[PDB]
Order: sequence, then structure tokens, then C-alpha cells
Amino acid sequence: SMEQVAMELRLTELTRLLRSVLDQLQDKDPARIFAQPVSLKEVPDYLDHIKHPMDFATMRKRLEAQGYKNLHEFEEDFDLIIDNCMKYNARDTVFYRAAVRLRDQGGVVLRQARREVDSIG
Repeated sequence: SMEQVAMELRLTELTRLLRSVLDQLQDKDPARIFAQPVSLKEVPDYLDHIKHPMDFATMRKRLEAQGYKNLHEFEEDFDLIIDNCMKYNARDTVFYRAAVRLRDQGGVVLRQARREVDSIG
């Protein structure tokens, strides 16, 4: 149907916007601390600590399958990246501090992305 196509056009446009949001968020992580999943080879106990791991590569795979239906879904996954890091790592670590910085700097980007998603519908 044409209604289905129009919905698919909306999803594709959302996907494009979210790809530019994701690139902008990831620039706020120049050390690439959050680029890839935590390795179970190198932190074998990770899943006893963190129940829903997340990272920018995993987000990017979901995005390219148009797997985010709305910005809320995407924000949830971004928030997991930050929140997981701040639970697993102590305050005095380079990891925790990189999460704080990503949160603070990403908040700016997300604030206007919310306006763009509402605005363009």
C-alpha cells in the first residue's frame, strides 16, 4: 500500500537523522573507549556485572538495519553505553571520566535532535 510506503519513507528519514546524531556523539569519544563491545576474552566476568552491554558499533549495526523506530529507542542505547561504564568502572578511572564527558557533551546534541525529530515529524 501507499500508506506502508510512506511509513517506510519516514523510517528512512529518521535513520538518516540518527546516523548524523550517532557520528556527532561518537566524535565526543575521541579515545574510542566506547567504539566496540567490551571483550569477553579480556573481561571474562563482564556479563555477571552488566546485563545489557552496548557500544557504538552495535548501535551502528542496528541503525543500518533501520532498527530504531524512534529517537527514544536510540537514546536508550546511548544511555546504556554511559550507564554501564559508570557502574562497572570506579569514579577515579579514565573510563568513568570518559563516560561523564560523553554524557555532558552528548546532552547538547540530543537536546536539538529531539527538536529536529519533532519538528520534521
